Amino acid sequence: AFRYTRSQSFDIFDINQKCFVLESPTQLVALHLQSSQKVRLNIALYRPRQMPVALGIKGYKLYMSCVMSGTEPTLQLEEADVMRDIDSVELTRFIFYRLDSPTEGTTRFESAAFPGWFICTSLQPAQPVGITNQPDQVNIATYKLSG
Repeated sequence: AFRYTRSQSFDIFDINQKCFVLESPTQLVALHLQSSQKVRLNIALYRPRQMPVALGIKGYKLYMSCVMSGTEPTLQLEEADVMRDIDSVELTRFIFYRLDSPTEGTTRFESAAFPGWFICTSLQPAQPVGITNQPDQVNIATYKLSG
């Protein structure tokens, strides 16, 4: 279903200017800086065999994925090597559609495994990054990326 093309590194902030920080090897949180380091994203751009992407945490050998946990969709970080082919339902956990609103320069990320579910941060600082089916509704699911 998807075939790797290339990766590009981006800075990322949510629209309330929180950045991502890798709090622990399995925990990404969003906070306001100034202290510690912001995460950059290594965005792997794919082609169906829409902007399907994988979101790598630059320098830490981790990729974001969406999986069922219990009975709830859950965003988590997994150790994964760069993936050339995403050719199963299972592997689709790593794919997100990058949805750019070009004129405003903002971006949302929608899970391919869990359509309708969007990468989101809390309105409060120092919470985990998660996913929601109510994007931008008592959460922030809109970001600004810069190369």
